[PDB]
Amino acid sequence: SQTVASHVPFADLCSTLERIQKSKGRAEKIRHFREFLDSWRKFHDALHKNHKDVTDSFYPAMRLILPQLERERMAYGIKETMLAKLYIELLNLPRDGKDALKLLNYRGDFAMIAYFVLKPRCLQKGSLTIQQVNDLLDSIASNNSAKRKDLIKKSLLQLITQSSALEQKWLIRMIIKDLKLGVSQQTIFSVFHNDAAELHNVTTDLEKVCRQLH
Repeated sequence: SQTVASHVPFADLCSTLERIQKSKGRAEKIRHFREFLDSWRKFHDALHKNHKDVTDSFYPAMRLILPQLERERMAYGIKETMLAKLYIELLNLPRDGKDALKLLNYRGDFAMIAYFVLKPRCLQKGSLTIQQVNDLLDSIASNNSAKRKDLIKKSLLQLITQSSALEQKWLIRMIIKDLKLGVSQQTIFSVFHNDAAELHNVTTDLEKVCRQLH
């Protein structure tokens, strides 16, 4: 009950973001984003067929696809260096080791390095819905607005331990706020809008046509 975001897995979104960035060309990129759009609406329909009158707000997902436009949540307070010490301990790898130093370096991006050491170690499924990921990102920003780095770590741990490595790859970019999709926000907005207006736009309905065009 309650929302679409509460029923769609975080994994679905990450699955899509992967297929987007991995593809060459604006065409295949749009196809994949549109797939997610279509999926979202399919969930909505299934909920209403099951008598749960949810809203189909895409915002829970849009806010993660375009994390650098996030303005409801405040700053995460998660410096990219804080992340390294957490992963070192989470699987208890030795400091100044092969994988330990790679994450302790700086600049593809940090997320691609974390994924490189997470893929063979798993602790995966994952489990989180999008709403729950959002709920945890909310708590991180709140813990940071209140100057509680300890609570940031705990909240952060909760996402990690419950996320697959692919899932973790994308969280990190959502936190750092650079997705690197290879498709602009302008087109994302267009596809999103065009998707809606192709559906919810009066074309041949005479009663609605006559009233509106006056």
